[PDB]
Amino acid sequence: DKLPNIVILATGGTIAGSALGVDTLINAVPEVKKLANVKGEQFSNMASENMTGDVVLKLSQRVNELLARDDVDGVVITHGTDTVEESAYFLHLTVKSDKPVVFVAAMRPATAISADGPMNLLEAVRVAGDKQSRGRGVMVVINDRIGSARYITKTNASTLDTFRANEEGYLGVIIGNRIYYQNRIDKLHTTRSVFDVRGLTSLPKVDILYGYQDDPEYLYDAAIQHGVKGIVYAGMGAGSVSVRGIAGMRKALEKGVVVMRSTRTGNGIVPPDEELPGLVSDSLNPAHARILLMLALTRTSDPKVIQEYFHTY
Amino acid sequence: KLPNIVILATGGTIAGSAATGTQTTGYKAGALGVDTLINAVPEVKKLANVKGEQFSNMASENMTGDVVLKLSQRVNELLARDDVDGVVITHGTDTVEESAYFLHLTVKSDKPVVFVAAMRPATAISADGPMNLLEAVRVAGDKQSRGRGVMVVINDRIGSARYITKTNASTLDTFRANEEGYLGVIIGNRIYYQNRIDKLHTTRSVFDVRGLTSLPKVDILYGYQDDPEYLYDAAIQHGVKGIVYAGMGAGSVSVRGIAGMRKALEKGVVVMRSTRTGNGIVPPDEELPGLVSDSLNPAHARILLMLALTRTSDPKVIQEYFHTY
Amino acid sequence: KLPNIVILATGGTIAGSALGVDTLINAVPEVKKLANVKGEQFSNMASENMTGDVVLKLSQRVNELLARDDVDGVVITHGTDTVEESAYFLHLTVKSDKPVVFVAAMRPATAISADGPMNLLEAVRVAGDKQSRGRGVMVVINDRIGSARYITKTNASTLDTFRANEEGYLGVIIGNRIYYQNRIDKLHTTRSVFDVRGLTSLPKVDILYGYQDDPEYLYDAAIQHGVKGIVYAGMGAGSVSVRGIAGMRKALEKGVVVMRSTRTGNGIVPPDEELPGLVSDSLNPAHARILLMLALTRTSDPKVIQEYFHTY
Amino acid sequence: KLPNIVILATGGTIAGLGVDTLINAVPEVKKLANVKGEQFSNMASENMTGDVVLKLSQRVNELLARDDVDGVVITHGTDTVEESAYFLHLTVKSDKPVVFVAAMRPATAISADGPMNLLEAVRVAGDKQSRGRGVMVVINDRIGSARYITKTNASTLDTFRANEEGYLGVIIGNRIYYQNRIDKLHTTRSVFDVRGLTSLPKVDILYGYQDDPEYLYDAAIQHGVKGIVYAGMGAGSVSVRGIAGMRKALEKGVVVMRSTRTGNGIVPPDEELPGLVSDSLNPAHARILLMLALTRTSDPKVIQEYFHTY
Repeated sequence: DKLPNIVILATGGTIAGSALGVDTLINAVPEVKKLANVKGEQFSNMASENMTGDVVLKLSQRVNELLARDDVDGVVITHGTDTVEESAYFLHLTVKSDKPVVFVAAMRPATAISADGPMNLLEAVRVAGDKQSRGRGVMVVINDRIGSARYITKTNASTLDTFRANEEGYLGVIIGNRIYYQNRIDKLHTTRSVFDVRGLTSLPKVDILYGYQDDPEYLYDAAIQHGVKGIVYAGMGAGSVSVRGIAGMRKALEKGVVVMRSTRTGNGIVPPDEELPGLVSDSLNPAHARILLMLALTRTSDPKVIQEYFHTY
Repeated sequence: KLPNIVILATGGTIAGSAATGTQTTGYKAGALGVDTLINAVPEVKKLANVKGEQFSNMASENMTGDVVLKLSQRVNELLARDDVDGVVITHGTDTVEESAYFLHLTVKSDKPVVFVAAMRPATAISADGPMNLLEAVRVAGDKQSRGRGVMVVINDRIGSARYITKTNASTLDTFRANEEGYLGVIIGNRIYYQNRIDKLHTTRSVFDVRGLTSLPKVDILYGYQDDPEYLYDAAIQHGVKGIVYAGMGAGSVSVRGIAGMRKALEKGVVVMRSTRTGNGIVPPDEELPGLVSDSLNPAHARILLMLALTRTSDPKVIQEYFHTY
Repeated sequence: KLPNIVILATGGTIAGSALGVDTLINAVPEVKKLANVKGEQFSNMASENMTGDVVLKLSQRVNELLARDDVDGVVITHGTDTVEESAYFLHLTVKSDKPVVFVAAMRPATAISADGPMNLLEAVRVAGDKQSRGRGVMVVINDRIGSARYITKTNASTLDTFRANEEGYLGVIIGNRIYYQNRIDKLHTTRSVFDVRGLTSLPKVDILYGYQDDPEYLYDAAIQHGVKGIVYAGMGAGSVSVRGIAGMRKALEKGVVVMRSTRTGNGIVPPDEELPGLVSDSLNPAHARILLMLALTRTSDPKVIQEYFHTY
Repeated sequence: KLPNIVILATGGTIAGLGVDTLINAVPEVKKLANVKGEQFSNMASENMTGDVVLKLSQRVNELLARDDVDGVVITHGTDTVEESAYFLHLTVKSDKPVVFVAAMRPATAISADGPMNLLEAVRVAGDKQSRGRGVMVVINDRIGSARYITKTNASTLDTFRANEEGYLGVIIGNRIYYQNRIDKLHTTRSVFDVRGLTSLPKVDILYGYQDDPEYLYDAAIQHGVKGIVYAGMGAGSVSVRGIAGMRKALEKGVVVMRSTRTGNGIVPPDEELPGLVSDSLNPAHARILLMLALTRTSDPKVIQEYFHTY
């Protein structure tokens, strides 16, 4: 081991060029050879909008397996952009290793002009292989930037630069074939996390309900009746709740559903409010809130413990 | 001369101190709220001849389409009058973008309509509301403000109602339009106009609602991993005319979402694919069901879809409204 | 009929490899479906070495091209470092409503995931579109359409460097389609008064930085070398130290125009009658300088120049 | 009981001796801390100087050694707080909270920010999770690291930002939410001690633009500058005129530091270009470090390593 050993797990199609697909990827971008000893694995093949808790769970298990081996220094997972933040945050909380776990994606198809995936892959591999990258949590790498799974989110439908943490910034950047680490997230993750799900084959059902003018109560009932253990509320402003939403939350709590108030806004803190039902999501966005609420619910259903989870994770 | 500005209030005051030390409150017994407001910021009197009017009294999270409808119609009456040069509207920050965009589409006047709000309680140390109102009144009263569409004014910034959004739950600077910027900024008691929106609005808008008392039900459904079909069902069952998909990425749809959407379409519901991301273009994609939302975020998409649905059920017409408004 | 678009190259190509402009056109052959393009190698330098004299000629050429009825628009390949300067110059001096689209690339043409190919394609689409007319000069990169008056390189090294934080993008290009969002509320192009077609050189204008312990000797240097104007990349909102105030006042005595701008990157420098010189409005140093050069060709009267800075 | 926080003032009040006016104007601070006002100086940040910042550093170190000071809040003008704050970032030998604070609106102005800015700043200094995080600038509900934070906008409340690096934390609902820890050396881990020094090396900043003059480099040389920070075009790019000027300076043993006028991001190494590169330090920050750098060494390599690690 002189060049590091990197396993590129593919969860979908290639993001570079045009076998399994993970072989097309590595063929298309031969320069990763010079960065690391790479071995492909086509873990799954789906588009990220179809990625599912059950599979992310299998991916968390696979990645833990890989990072236990001594002949693997880090893992690069190719993933679609749409839910990479959800997958990433899941493995952020559940991977019991300091070894680097780098999600990578592309905002343009590999056949498109000026495709971003090739250089995205190169940056991702370089981040996984470099030994300064240990203990930073799960990372998302794209467009010269390194996001923390817990903070990074896809902020823009269709642009290369979509991945941003406006308030938290990037862990680091890759410019001129070199890595600049700027931040260490000040949250628990990976080896310091309490969430181990190597036992499980299934996760609690958690659904996200939006906040808006005239938001209907009936979507709360529906969700209760299909037996969710958690509702995340992508709420108006700072998790503000209409009379209708309060009513729906009253009825969820009575059935022992955990209600987690987040924000549709895009950024920032949802502060405690005891005049308002349910928990609050700190600075976790809806998609991240659900991921943590699910994992919370596999270990407890005590409001106070889960709340503290949201403040520390 | 000073212009004539009505200040419609929709909730509690955004300006006014309480009592600590030896000072006494600006919250008098039985005081209306918009009077509390105007008495708390007598510097507005220098900018305009203002007249308070308590239109409603709720937190913006409880603002309802049906109330917004009356607000639009109330504003139209005012702006038709000669004795009214512009209108400022105090509103909670949470859904001001929703209310603002409604009137952006439905006010048949070039006269400035400025929403104003506050992220800090009036009684807070360093409350933003005072200066927010001053700016808001200045923008409504200036002649250069005519024909710009409905504006949202807060933290020294003038946001178009079509683009502006609350991007942070808690901060003073929450209202941004990352890709579209601000129409203008207020700095040193001077207005600096930077942009005119290149979309239809107000007096060039077809969404007349002057004789309406009701609006089509539109609901919004989130896109996420393991997103349930049954939520589409639930919306359909409750008779929604439209569904706005707060979509994954560029309105990407899971197998479950596609199932739910093609069900909604069969029963005559218009599906509108937007994004949860917070920004950017959801492009056309004839591989996927429903229409797409251009750069309209879910909250805005709902408003335009509601108003389009008052005029048509024709997807091709609705889509074009979403590219032009 | 496709639109006819002349492509002026000011430097090396930004797409493909082997005139650089032919290498460019060939390397992205999809542009031929969008417009009929002729290439033309105006110059060949890195944007860093782009000079006022050369930019004047670029403006004059673009006016020649757009005077012709057989040209619907122009695309100008330019380096990222000073495109905002070149572009703002033409923004003010091109007497046409026809599209003028600066384009650039943050990665070399031969890099992995080079942005240049797609930037160019978008640039031509914008240049070729009829909704694009009368919007002023544009900078098109990373799916964005930036107004030359607002857009700036906000980052040393990133693809997404060109932003206008406060005033946003004129529009965006997503899925082979232009989405127009804003028209700049400022005078430009055919409503500009700046017509430099009779000129062969431009007044000398320098930019001095504001910072703790900033020296007056830099003002002296500027004055002694005959600058007609000085732009001040001021601390905050054009704030001036005692040393700055001395050097400005000395400059003003000598009849140099002083324009107080900001090093912050964004925002309004407002009027302050207690401080010397003029204020840049929301013009960043680099834009401020362009407009001061041109203003100096017509007037040396501070009142008139102040109005320019508020309306251009 | 409460922690003991000294408020040093470098100018007039930002709420309501300025520093007594300030504390009387914000009596809610005394429920957060035990506050001793102290009027260090009285100037607009525009006039703050290296020799004064050097004294402010020394003074702050004095206070932080005392057992009856848990941390220090420093009122300062917005225009150059980033320079002052980053100087102390590097030269304060203590883990105790050093929080700069400021206001974009004057104290008399409607909806002034100084009161809540100060309150927040005191809360950040009084909190015990605030230790060991570097010098901090607190304003508009945000805690920014001196090394990254900058005044991005001439005239706005929200001007203080670090687009790429983000905020160390935020204060929302009277509670501090720490987000990141800066992954750079600072305070107690810094090598820069200036408690001995009386004055500082001369470092000036020249802008990069079209038609930039060589003669300003000449002038800088002839007025005896020890370093020149280049606020360069794009990524430290240099015109032919800038190169010649930079070469002359390097001949004379002046350390040339290539930064960016762009306002954010990395200037990368480039052995074909003269001088050092500023990493992600903007011109204002780069000058500060180059100053302190030149008090220990004038070896390019060592200084370059400073720039990558501080």
